Amino acid sequence: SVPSQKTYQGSYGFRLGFLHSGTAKSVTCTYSPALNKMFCQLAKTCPVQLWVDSTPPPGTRVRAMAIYKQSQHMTEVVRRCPHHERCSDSDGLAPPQHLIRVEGNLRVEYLDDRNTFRHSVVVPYEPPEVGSDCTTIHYNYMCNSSCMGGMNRRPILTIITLEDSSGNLLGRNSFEVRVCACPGRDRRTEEEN
Amino acid sequence: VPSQKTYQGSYGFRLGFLHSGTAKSVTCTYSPALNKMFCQLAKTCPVQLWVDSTPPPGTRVRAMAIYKQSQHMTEVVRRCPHHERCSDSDGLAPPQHLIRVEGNLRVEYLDDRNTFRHSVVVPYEPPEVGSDCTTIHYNYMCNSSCMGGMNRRPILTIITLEDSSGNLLGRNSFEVRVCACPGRDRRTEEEN
Amino acid sequence: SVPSQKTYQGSYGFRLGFLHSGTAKSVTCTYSPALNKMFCQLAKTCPVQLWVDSTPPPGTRVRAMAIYKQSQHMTEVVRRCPHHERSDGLAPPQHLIRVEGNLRVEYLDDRNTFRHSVVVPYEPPEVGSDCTTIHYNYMCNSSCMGGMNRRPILTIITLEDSSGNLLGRNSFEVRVCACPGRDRRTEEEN
Amino acid sequence: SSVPSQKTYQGSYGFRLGFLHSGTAKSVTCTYSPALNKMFCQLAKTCPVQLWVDSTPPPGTRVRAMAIYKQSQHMTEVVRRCPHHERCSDSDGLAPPQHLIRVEGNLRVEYLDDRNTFRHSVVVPYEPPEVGSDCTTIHYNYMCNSSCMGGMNRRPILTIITLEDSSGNLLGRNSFEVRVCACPGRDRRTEEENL
Ligand SMILES: C#Cc1cccc(/N=C2/NC(=O)/C(=C/C(=O)O)S2)c1
Ligand SMILES: [Zn+2]
Ligand SMILES: [Zn+2]
Ligand SMILES: [Zn+2]
Ligand SMILES: [Zn+2]
Repeated sequence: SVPSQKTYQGSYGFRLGFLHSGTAKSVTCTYSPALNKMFCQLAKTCPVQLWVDSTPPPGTRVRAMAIYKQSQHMTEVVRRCPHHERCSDSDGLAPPQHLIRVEGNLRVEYLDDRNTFRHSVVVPYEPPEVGSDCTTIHYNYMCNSSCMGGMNRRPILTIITLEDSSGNLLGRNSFEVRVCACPGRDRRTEEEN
Repeated sequence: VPSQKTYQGSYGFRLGFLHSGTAKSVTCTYSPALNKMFCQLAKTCPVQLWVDSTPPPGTRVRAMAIYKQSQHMTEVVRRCPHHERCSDSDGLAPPQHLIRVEGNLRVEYLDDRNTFRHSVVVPYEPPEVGSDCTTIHYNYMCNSSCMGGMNRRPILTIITLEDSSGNLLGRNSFEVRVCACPGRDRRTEEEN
Repeated sequence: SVPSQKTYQGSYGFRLGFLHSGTAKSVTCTYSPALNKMFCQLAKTCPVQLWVDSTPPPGTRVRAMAIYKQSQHMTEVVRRCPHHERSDGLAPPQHLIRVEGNLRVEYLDDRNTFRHSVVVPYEPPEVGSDCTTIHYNYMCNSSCMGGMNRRPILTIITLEDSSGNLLGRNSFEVRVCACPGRDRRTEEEN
Repeated sequence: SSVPSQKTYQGSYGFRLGFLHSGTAKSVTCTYSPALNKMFCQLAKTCPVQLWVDSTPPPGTRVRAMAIYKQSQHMTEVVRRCPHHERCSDSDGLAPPQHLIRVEGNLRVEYLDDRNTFRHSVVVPYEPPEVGSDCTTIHYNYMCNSSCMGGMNRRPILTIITLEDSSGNLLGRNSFEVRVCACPGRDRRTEEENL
């Protein structure tokens, strides 16, 4: 029973935003609005903005989970390849198997689901900082889309769910992700289609 | 399904609403064209009671929500799990109840023993010196959009006037949308 | 305290136009350019034309509001008499000015001034036509005891953006009477 | 200074801008004054800008548009939409709501909030002229009026069109003044009668 990817703004008007970073040679993470697709480098900072019409209560949580986009691969759990799992890159909080990490958050929590065996990373919701109208989470993707014995060129979605302290669903959104050496070049190439 | 049929009855019982318009700042606004209240979560929703003649002593006013659509009508309207557990409690209303009355310490809440439907009842008070109607302040404690609650399904509120024994004196109804921007949503919905 | 009646064509060159109806016995509404005054019958169609040099943006709105013309009555809210206050399903019973034939009409009791107004979306002229026509109804006679009671009123037509920011304003005096043709002719002979 | 350069540069490919000879008739939604080097256009309406080159730039060449204030005392201020227009819904799903300059009819359009200057710009791939045609046309939309309180607020702006290679190296730059107004025909005629 593949986890739901259906968009749901729900009670708090929950949407995702991304920086308008462009496709310049130097860019480590870039979002294509035309493709609803993030292009990012391995282990590099991937800002995802949370936008709400109304402030969820304290103890609201934000979960990230990867699934395969293709229907024939969707029941397979998205995990790191053997090679990246054994690279000495653990930050002491993230399980070595987990594709998606959060950086800069000491309250981050990781789940190996007892029944689905799917991986996810959860942080407390904090309201926007002074200056901002959105909340930024810094994701790291710890395997390349190309990795043999991992994703192996199969496209993935990230599903961002907003939940209350009791685990009740408040909101859900999703975006395609490609983890690659040259996000700028790969975004430009994929858009020319 | 409880009756929604309009009935002015013996005392000429009608509902009135503030003529608030659709300015960005408006927290609650009524569309006469749609017979539909647009209001924000937990915010004051004035409903006016108009009578041609003063109902008898011990007259009561009940509010009850039903789903508007025929395929959802037998389902009891309640809060979503999330809002049921949230600290938005006045100490009087059951946590499950969508419709509260604010500013009335004589308010009474019912879980109907047989229908399991929720309702909130207040004593009828005649208009204040100067005024021609009685205002009740309703709060809707879930958004129309709430996942695992109304979940975008439209609802009606039914306002019934009853005597002290619970005999029907009068009934009216209006559609409700609980939303972030009532002004914008009323304007948008009227454009159709 | 009192809403502004100062004419303002503003950015879009906003002016009012009226049908050149004359003063024949049969006429239900007639405008005097010499007096800038509409003479109309109770509840009858009052065409008001909106003329613009440039098309205002989508979500532009048109508000109508009545005030008393005389300085000693200007702070009093214009409303219907008790009798007429006692059919259309949309307009509050107290409101003097209604719009007919528009399902998108919106009515306001101002929270702070207690002044009444009616607002419709601006629609551009049809291709070929030069103006937009709104059909107003006045729901009380100028003569009504316990209402306007023979006091003259102005209608103020404001053009506003979707946020309620003023784009344009015009005004015209209104007399609601049994015989607009006769009353216009009589008032002009002065 | 901080301010991005507005200096004209035809550079290696002989890069210059052209505009339609549209005139000042009542109906005209965008009109260019050669005497003033100034585009007069209506909000959200199609603004053709022609790219002329002496020699075809390589594939992966890009064309960026950016607005700056013309006056030296306002030049370090970022040109953006007013609060009012930023919140208006008419959005194409691609352009940030804050961006004054959009490109229409181009699904390969890319928008930049510069991480360090905070300046906005819109980029499209350079395509050579079609069989028959002698120049490349881009369709710009300006999403705020020159008059807008809490935006440009009657301050004149320049649009800077830069030609860059795939690596972001500058190939060419040109500029033109822009007025976004209700009546471009009338406003061009009025502004030209001054001299
Ligand atoms: C033609 C045209 C066009 C396109 C986009 C924006 C615009 N100005 C606007 N001004 C407003 O206040 C409205 C707000 C809203 O988008 O509803 S849109 C005009
Ligand atoms: Zn790997
Ligand atoms: Zn809820
Ligand atoms: Zn009257
Ligand atoms: Zn603006």
